[PDB]
Amino acid sequence: TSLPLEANAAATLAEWHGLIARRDLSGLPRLLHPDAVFRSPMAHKPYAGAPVVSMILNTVLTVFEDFAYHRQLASADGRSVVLEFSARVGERELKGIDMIRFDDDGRIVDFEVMVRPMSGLQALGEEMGRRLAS
Amino acid sequence: SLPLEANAAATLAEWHGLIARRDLSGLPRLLHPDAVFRSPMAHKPYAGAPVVSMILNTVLTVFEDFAYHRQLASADGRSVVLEFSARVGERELKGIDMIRFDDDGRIVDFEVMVRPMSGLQALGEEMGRRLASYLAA
Amino acid sequence: SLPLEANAAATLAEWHGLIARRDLSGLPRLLHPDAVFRSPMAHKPYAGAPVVSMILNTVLTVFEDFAYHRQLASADGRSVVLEFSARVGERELKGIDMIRFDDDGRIVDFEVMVRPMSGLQALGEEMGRRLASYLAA
Amino acid sequence: TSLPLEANAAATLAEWHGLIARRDLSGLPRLLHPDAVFRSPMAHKPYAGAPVVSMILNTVLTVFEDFAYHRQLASADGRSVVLEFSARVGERELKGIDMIRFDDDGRIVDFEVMVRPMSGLQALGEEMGRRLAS
Repeated sequence: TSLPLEANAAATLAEWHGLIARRDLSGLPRLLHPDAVFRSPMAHKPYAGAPVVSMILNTVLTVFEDFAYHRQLASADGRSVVLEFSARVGERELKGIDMIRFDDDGRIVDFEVMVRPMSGLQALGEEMGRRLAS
Repeated sequence: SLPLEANAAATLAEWHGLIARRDLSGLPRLLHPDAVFRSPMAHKPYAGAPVVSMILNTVLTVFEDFAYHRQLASADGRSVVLEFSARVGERELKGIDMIRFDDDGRIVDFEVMVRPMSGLQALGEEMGRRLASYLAA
Repeated sequence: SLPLEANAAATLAEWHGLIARRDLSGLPRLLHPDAVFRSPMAHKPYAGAPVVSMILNTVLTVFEDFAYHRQLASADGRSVVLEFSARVGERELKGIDMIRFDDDGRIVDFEVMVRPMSGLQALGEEMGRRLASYLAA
Repeated sequence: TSLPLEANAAATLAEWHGLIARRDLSGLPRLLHPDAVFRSPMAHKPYAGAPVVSMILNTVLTVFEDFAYHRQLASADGRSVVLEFSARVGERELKGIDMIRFDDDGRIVDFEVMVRPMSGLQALGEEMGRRLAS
């Protein structure tokens, strides 16, 4: 809520929260830096570029069932946020974080996701690949 | 310096000093007797300061080239996320220590997450190998 | 009775008796001092009779409703595969104990495989939880 | 080689070995019982029927790289065999077993596969699903 973020970063986060709540990530590329990077909980190699990033985030948003945000933590520079969440992928109840870095202008530049436990990560990865057909 | 509660900030300062020295002998002092550890590997938490101290000491013997990066605080000044990079052999990894403290500054919940899958696999493998090594006394 | 070497057959008979009693206290006697254990979880083997005995005793405290089914022998009468069914909580599982013996009938290699993925995950989780429990002495 | 199997079972195994060596499982359904079952190292639910079984086995045969058979063990009734193998799925070096049960007539009735370690199983499952598109 009253998180000590930079005005621009706070505005993007507010918009991001609104998209997730509506379970509709269509307006998302507007919030992304053209060269935004996505760091998968599954892979080392990041996904470079706003089109690719928007597509993976939309895929991930459809895979997670019973998605709920919990703790929200901000870095001292007001440009990075960690959004703690709970979710499930089929039978697997998981726990995770959306670690978002914004630039001075409030654009999402880095979006890093981590999931726990192993079983939850496995289920997420399985479904992401199954959905990564078309 | 982050917008943390005084006591939480003091424990974090001590925790940082312990990690920098790569010596968690003073760790049971920072933990709540009923502290919980949430493994990046397992669903079931590890309950109690003795168990928690032991796993946190073990995890310390596994992580190579461990380095802290971003540090983020929750608005209540009771929770912190310490972003880190590390390696387990050839496996380059990325992770978080998500620590929740009480009013008195004691660690109550310590949740770890690691990425990518390959890094998590390597961590789990080595954690088990170490615990097996310690038991073969 | 399988077409096994006399000594191998005698160790297998003793191993079966130990498992039936759910008491592997006599296990170090059946192992070669340099015996190797190949985990269904990990790549890296566990070397030495003390380590091997300890993991095989631990695996014994995890498997519920453990039952042996088919028993198959290699043509050299030095290797055996003991097919089993077991459960880890809700996780119904299937597995094999693939044992290699020496001329003297000592266990030299003990390789375990478990299926399906869900069963293996549950086994690994519990194995680690037990080793953590034993170390919290 | 000189494994104490029933004549019919031995003949099917000989044919199975020949297909694997040629890395061509086209003549396979002939060796299968119409109601043959495949027990995946990935799933509990078996795959019922010779058409389904032949298809998964062909898929698995294409996924495994550097496939090599090692120990071969026979049950005392000469109707079950365990074929120990080494293989790799991309970066992952694995170890496994083909546990085949034959009927009196030598038809494959049950084909159960197990793979170790966890990392190898994960890689196998990932690739099987990726290939389970068409």
